[PDB]
Amino acid sequence: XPRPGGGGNGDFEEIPEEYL
Repeated sequence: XPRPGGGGNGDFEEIPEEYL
C-alpha cells in the first residue's frame, strides 16, 4: 500500500521500513 517514504515522486513498491 503506502509506498516507502510516502510515495509521490518515486512510486516504489512497498519496502519494509525495518530494512535500511
